[PDB]
Amino acid sequence: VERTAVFPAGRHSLYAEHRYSAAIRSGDLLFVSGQVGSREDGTPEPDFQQQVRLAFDNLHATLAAAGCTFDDIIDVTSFHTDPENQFEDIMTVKNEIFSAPPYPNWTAVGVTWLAGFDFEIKVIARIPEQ
Amino acid sequence: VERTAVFPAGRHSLYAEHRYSAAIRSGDLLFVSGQVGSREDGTPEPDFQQQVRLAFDNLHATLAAAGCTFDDIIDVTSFHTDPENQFEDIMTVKNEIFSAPPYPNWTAVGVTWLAGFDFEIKVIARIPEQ
Amino acid sequence: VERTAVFPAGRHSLYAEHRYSAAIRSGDLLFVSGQVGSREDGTPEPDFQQQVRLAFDNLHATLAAAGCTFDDIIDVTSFHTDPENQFEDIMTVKNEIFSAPPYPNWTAVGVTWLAGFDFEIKVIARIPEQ
Ligand SMILES: [Hg+2]
Ligand SMILES: [Hg+2]
Ligand SMILES: [Hg+2]
Repeated sequence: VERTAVFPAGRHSLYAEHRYSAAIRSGDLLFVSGQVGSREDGTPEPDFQQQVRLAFDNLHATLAAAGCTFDDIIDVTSFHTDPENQFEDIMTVKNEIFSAPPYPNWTAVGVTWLAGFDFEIKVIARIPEQ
Repeated sequence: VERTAVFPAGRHSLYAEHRYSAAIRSGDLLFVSGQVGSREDGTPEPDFQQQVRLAFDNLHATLAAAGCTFDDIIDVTSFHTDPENQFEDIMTVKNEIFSAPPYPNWTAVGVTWLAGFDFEIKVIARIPEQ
Repeated sequence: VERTAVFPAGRHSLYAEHRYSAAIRSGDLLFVSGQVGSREDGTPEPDFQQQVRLAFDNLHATLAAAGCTFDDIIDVTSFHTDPENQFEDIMTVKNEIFSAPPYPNWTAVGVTWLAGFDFEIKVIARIPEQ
């Protein structure tokens, strides 16, 4: 009755292949699936920093589909396959995207697997119901 | 003033043993504790695919206690102790439960421990306040 | 338009150093960044049980900044670097803080990294908009 799926514009088949929605808009909240730096075919961008950038691009595209932007993000959780050797690269990209306060909150955790990817960002955004 | 606990019908003592609620209903949202394929005594179902199925059964039972069903799930996060050798089994079960779109969103992550279990699913569901 | 950051009273520079907010108040919900047992300089409390206690103290301080307390927590997720040898210590502290029902829900997961810490707690609290 409210379960409305949101998908990035264009063609991205991982959502079709694995059968899950890119995001779910429910009332005044948008719950986004973890985003990864994947190409149109579902494979990861080889270079790490590039994968992180692409992940953010895919995130933005998914947010756009709901009329959202990074400014509407109210909760952030990131997963890392090897956070130790990846944080400098991640911060470079994060400080480029989140340039000025109020900064988003954040929970970064080290995981053992991300379906072939090395970075993933799970986000929740507010969607005012007007 | 709003912190109302929700428990699956019947007797399941892991919540009593570890002292935590199966789910929390707050306003128009239901935050469910991660569900696992555990028997009444708190031990895991030995066979993997069976554990995943039981986990979903336990999830459904917890949702039912709040008047919810899988259709009310607005966010899904799953943890895996060895995602590589478990995804085919997991998809078999997921495609049986989530048979048709709109599919739920999803974030699957590889973890190192799940208190003896090999699969866990953390969910958030919408509970319209009428 | 709603993205309002919340910070624990006093001086804690990890939020400044890593550029992220301690919590985000959005409508009737407060999304708190994972809390860890860190000193004012950002380093962890050496003793485990002490780190867990400090983590809870830092959590309470962040909640206070929004006018919240542990009673307003509606969702709990904890990460552990070595859950096997840490659960007895964690429960000692949890049973001291969450002494009586309704207990909070809970999702505990084993992770590989937490930026030098061994325990982290990500929480969501309800903030009635009156
Ligand atoms: Hg929005
Ligand atoms: Hg419901
Ligand atoms: Hg509050």
